[PDB]
Amino acid sequence: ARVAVLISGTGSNLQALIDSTREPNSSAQIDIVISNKAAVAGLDKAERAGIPTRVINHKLYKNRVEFDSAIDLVLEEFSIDIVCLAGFMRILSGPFVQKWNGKMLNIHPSLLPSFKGSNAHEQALETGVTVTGCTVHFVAEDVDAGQIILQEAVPVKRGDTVATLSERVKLAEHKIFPAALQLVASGTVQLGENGKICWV
Ligand SMILES: Nc1nc2[nH]c(CCCCCCCC(=O)N[C@@H](CCC(=O)O)C(=O)O)cc2c(=O)[nH]1
Ligand SMILES: NCC(=O)N[C@@H]1O[C@H](COP(=O)([O-])[O-])[C@@H](O)[C@H]1O
Repeated sequence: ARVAVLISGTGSNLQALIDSTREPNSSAQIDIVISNKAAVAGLDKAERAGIPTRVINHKLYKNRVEFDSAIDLVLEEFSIDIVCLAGFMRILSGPFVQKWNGKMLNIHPSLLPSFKGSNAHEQALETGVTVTGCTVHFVAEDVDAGQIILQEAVPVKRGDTVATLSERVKLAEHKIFPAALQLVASGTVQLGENGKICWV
């Protein structure tokens, strides 16, 4: 299966996906990395790995639909089967999500359905949980509400900050996102006709 990874930043999840998809038994290959932001470290990681990159600046487009159309054009150019959102921080439009339904994965640094949104660690710390984690899910129109594929719990330690908690949770992210991608790319897991997750 042919994979696009979309990013907005550092790209540690991208790097874990690059490493995993290059193992001999990988059912996924990463054929393009798309960033909505120029000059981010994730683009360096892609170039270093010999993977093509494109920057599609959302601030140059009139609305969300035009931006998504620009993304979609590149996805078609590279005959992409699966899209991974790996620190990509834009909400995708309904029609784009529907087109890629069952074919687009997102990583989120909480145990969904807790702490939906952009600042999950801040929320976790404010709430005072002692267990948080991360989630890979299929992308649905409703943000952070799509079908869950894998999750991993991560403890919150006394005195944690966003810096230390996000660091600990990223260790888990780098495990479950490659695992989830392999499950979907191998056809082991799919979004069922009833919309629920199906293990074949
Ligand atoms: N349809 C849909 N789009 C998705 N994108 C992402 C990937 C994760 C996106 C989380 C971004 C939230 C922070 C943010 O900046 N959101 C808006 C602006 C709202 C605001 O600034 O308060 C935006 O930038 O488009 C996941 C996901 C999903 O499950 N469903
Ligand atoms: N709402 C989505 C979200 O919060 N994504 C989070 O952004 C970080 C990106 O790190 P990276 O650029 O090093 O992969 C990751 O922690 C990811 O789960």
